[PDB]
Amino acid sequence: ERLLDELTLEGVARYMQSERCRRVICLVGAGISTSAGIPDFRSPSTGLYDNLEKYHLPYPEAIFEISYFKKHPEPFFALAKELYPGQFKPTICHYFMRLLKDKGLLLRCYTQNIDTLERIAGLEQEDLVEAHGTFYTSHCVSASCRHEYPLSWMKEKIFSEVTPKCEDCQSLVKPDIVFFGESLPARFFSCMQSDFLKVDLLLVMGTSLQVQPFASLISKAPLSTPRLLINKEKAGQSDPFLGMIMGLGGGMDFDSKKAYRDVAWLGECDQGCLALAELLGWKKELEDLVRREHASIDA
Amino acid sequence: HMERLLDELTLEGVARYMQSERCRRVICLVGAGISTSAGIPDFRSPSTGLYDNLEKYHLPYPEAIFEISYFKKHPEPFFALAKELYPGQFKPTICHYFMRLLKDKGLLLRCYTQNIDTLERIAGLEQEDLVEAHGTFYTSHCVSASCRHEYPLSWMKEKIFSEVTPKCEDCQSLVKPDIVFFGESLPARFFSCMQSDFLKVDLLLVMGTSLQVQPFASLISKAPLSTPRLLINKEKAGQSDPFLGMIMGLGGGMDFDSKKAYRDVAWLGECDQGCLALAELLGWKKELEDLVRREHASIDAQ
Ligand SMILES: Nc1ncnc2c1ncn2[C@@H]1O[C@H](COP(=O)(O)OP(=O)(O)OC[C@H]2O[C@H](O)[C@H](O)[C@@H]2O)[C@@H](O)[C@H]1O
Ligand SMILES: Nc1ncnc2c1ncn2[C@@H]1O[C@H](COP(=O)(O)OP(=O)(O)OC[C@H]2O[C@H](O)[C@H](O)[C@@H]2O)[C@@H](O)[C@H]1O
Ligand SMILES: NC(=O)[C@H]1CCCc2c1[nH]c1ccc(Cl)cc21
Ligand SMILES: NC(=O)[C@H]1CCCc2c1[nH]c1ccc(Cl)cc21
Ligand SMILES: NC(=O)[C@H]1CCCc2c1[nH]c1ccc(Cl)cc21
Ligand SMILES: NC(=O)[C@H]1CCCc2c1[nH]c1ccc(Cl)cc21
Ligand SMILES: [Zn+2]
Ligand SMILES: [Zn+2]
Repeated sequence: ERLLDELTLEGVARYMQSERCRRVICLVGAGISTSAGIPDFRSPSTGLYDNLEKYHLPYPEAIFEISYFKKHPEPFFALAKELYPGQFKPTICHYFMRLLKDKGLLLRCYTQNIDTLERIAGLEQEDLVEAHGTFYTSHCVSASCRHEYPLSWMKEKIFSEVTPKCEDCQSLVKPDIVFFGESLPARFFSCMQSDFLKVDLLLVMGTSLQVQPFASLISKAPLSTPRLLINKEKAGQSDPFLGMIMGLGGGMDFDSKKAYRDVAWLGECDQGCLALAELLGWKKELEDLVRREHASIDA
Repeated sequence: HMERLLDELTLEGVARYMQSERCRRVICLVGAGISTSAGIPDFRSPSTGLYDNLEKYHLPYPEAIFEISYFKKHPEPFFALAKELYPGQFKPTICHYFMRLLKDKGLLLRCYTQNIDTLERIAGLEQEDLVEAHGTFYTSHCVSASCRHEYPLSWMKEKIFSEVTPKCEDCQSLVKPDIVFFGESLPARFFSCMQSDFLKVDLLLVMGTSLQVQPFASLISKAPLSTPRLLINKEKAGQSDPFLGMIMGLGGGMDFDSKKAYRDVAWLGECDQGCLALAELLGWKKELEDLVRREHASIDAQ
């Protein structure tokens, strides 16, 4: 069933202004924060996974892999000390999602990021699913213990160059950011079970959709729900190939003759959000919000 | 409405379903575990699997040897393994001949195989019965997309057993057999058969696979929600809690053991013995045994 009058940004904008479009879910990744100075993972040359050579890893992902971590925790904590102190401000894209909230359209933002820029831009707890966790809290990795530690305790250890250990059981303690091999937060599953039943539009921004189960989210919406991708490159579309991340047919179809609801706007997330905001008549409103908020942070 | 087709979640329940009028079309989903009893190692069995046995090639990770990007940078390890695996002949197993019985009883809609050993064909399945999902070593191709010149089996055998890394005659790019590496497209037949077959499948028989690679792993989720799915395998496969980096799409797995289980059965053991057990329940045990004896004797005839 086809709800967009045309498969373009303009078509998505007209749909957003129709009575049909009440509930919008944003699905976001590291691409929405590169313009703020935080590298992504998988972009050639600049991405984090192309810049870990000094840690002497078997493959880049090992630095956030739970089995490797337990055996060799030192690289992760060395990287954490290098990355933690960074100070960053939300992007136009983050403020666009804030505007969706204030306009009453945002059902939920599911984020793969741990930078907290969604919260800094003014989205609240109930608007967010921090799918790949948070550094705000930390836990002992032992399943029979799971002692919780606050951010202050973790910083005390990290910047003291002591490998954080649990005071009860001496097991490693790590921030609640989700590693390969680890469970996702309970909130991911409880929100996912209900949010996708009546969603009217998916807005996918700044992600390569290369990790499960987050990549499955696009297939959870009803088949009639349009999906707009704002990203530098097409993501989620391919023929069947061995080792593909998406389930069979769970991807996007922007370009086949059977394409009916997916739109790819290729370019920078910030510029896509500006372009869409203009089509919605919100451009002036977004720009002021950005300027005031960036000014407020500088103070 | 959820149609509960199995009267109990057991091999016995599955056999009763198979004998009913409701079970007309079976799809078999198979992997390397159906050929280990013939002498061919699997991939992911601890210690014995191929991926725990590649140390001498000093690969970055085991899957690199069957990965197209790595291959293009370092093709020698693949061909050095291909020398170690191209020789030797194998006979089909009881499990292969069980699939042959399904064919000859008009029950086999399709066998989707991740194997390149061709044992399904040697067991008497014909081309139309089969989706060789991960390719064939019978044909080869230049890796350059603009070229893609095809080369026959003899050409590839000539090059590999000359210990020369095969290059394309039209463009000098690497040539490899049409077995599917990580990063490579599956044959178009895979998708075309899947879209049709999975609309009309009455039972999935999943044997000898860990379901750890996509898109093959997705096939279980393409069956109608009521279609029972029987796993015959050493270990449970396709049933796990979600985690970051999981292979299956969310909700796309087997459910043998939860409070909501209604159609998935795991029979844990060797595929040959599981097929014998099932055949005995169906009244086919002697027929199967006779078939295996006959066909093996015939192969030994030359
Ligand atoms: N300014 C920009 N505008 C538009 N697109 C951009 C921009 N910057 C980057 N991109 C695109 O943005 C995308 C960034 O893709 P990836 O780097 O894979 O990050 P993820 O968040 O999806 O990684 C997911 C998980 O993987 C990790 O293991 C962690 O667990 C992560 O949480 C690319 O398509 C870029 O082209
Ligand atoms: N005799 C046996 N009986 C029953 N189960 C067995 C037996 N032998 C092994 N097993 C089980 O059989 C399963 C073997 O699983 P895997 O070794 O992953 O092989 P695949 O075919 O799924 O590999 C898929 C692709 O991955 C590669 O990259 C290639 O591309 C492959 O085509 C395990 O669960 C064993 O416990
Ligand atoms: N610095 C920040 O505002 C954020 C920015 C995103 C990356 C990041 C932050 N905090 C971290 C703590 C530990 C580890 Cl391993 C990574 C990070
Ligand atoms: N901008 C971000 O927050 C991205 C990029 C900074 C490192 C990071 C991000 N997402 C993550 C999810 C899990 C883990 Cl372990 C680390 C990260
Ligand atoms: N030997 C056989 O009948 C088959 C048996 C399965 C493994 C195998 C065969 N042929 C091959 C050609 C190349 C590579 Cl890399 C592997 C194989
Ligand atoms: N029994 C088999 O055919 C298995 C085990 C032998 C090597 C092998 C099998 N399946 C494959 C699929 C792709 C590639 Cl590149 C290699 C193989
Ligand atoms: Zn503890
Ligand atoms: Zn060529």
